[PDB]
Amino acid sequence: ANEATQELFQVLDNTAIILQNELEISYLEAVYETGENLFQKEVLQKEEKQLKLQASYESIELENFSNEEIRKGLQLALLKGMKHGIQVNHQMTPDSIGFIVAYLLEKVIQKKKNVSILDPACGTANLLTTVINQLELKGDVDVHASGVDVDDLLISLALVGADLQRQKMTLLHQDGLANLLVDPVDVVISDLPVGYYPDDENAKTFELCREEGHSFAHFLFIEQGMRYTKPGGYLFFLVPDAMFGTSDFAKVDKFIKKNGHIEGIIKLPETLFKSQARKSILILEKADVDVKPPKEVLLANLSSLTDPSVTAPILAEIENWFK
Ligand SMILES: C[S@@+](CC[C@H](N)C(=O)[O-])C[C@H]1O[C@@H](n2cnc3c(N)ncnc32)[C@H](O)[C@@H]1O
Ligand SMILES: [Cl-]
Repeated sequence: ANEATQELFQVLDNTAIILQNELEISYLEAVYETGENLFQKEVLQKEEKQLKLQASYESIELENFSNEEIRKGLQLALLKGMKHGIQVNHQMTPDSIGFIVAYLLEKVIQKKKNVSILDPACGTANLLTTVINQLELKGDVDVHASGVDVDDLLISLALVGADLQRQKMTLLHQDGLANLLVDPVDVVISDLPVGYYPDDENAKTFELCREEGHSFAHFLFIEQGMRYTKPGGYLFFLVPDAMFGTSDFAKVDKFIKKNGHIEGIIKLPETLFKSQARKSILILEKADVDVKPPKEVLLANLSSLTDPSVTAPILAEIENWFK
């Protein structure tokens, strides 16, 4: 599409701008509200224009749009809704990055016909649904995906996006660092929250707990993720590249080595971020009886997404890395 995704976004935008004004809610909260209307084929908040909304919703038939066209349409609305006032930790992962994650999963899953995935801090699930739609694109791989988020609005947006994209996935509204009723997955992916974890009692259940004060949410997510990965499975975390140079990272490094290994660290282009400090993709493998670390960790500086002088030698290496 784009043709189709713009059509959908125009319906979402116009109707959310109405609901934003009538209900006096944020554009982002209006995107959720308009999306349930569209999905369920009702104007859900009638006792609170109604003709105008209905006409806009009936102007499209969603069955005629692909999952990716529906996702890309929501992505435009989410992006609009997160332009100001949203903290970095609540920012959705754009597919400029998600496609890169989907590509990397493609290398590790190889000729598996079933892949299970967990994002334990999933937000809007844009990353997760970008990954799902890419892997299933060929018609051979069945993805079984689970996402967890603690936030009401973001998990609601994950849930309606799943509904609108016609996904069969599991989305949990809870603390992703508490116990998860999720079976161990082939792959963990997450764009990690960075800062303090406020639940100091739950933190105690983790080896990466800090003795004094709040623990780091970003460290505990690495440990939780490894906890819910199958032996020999992989983990892909988006993290600030500055994490690696802190003295505290030595502790996470030591932890990882007791449980697996680092496969690679791929720095992402600056222009993918607002002015967000530059993130990197941390690639981990969980230990097993027939898994060894690479001879050398892949360290790649993907300073451009578009210039092949930069991308070609990096992608050529990644093409063979996991074989
Ligand atoms: C950068 S956002 C993730 C963006 C997401 N990948 C997307 O596509 O929309 C990080 C997420 O971590 C979540 N989070 C923070 N603490 C959490 C916790 N204890 N359990 C589950 N989610 C948590 C936030 O609500 C936030 O959505
Ligand atoms: Cl479909």
